[PDB]
Amino acid sequence: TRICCGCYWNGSKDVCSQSCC
Repeated sequence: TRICCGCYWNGSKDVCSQSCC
């Protein structure tokens, strides 16, 4: 869901964001 910063594959698509920043 919130896998750190960068881009991760959350289920349906690559979700890039700033989780751990």
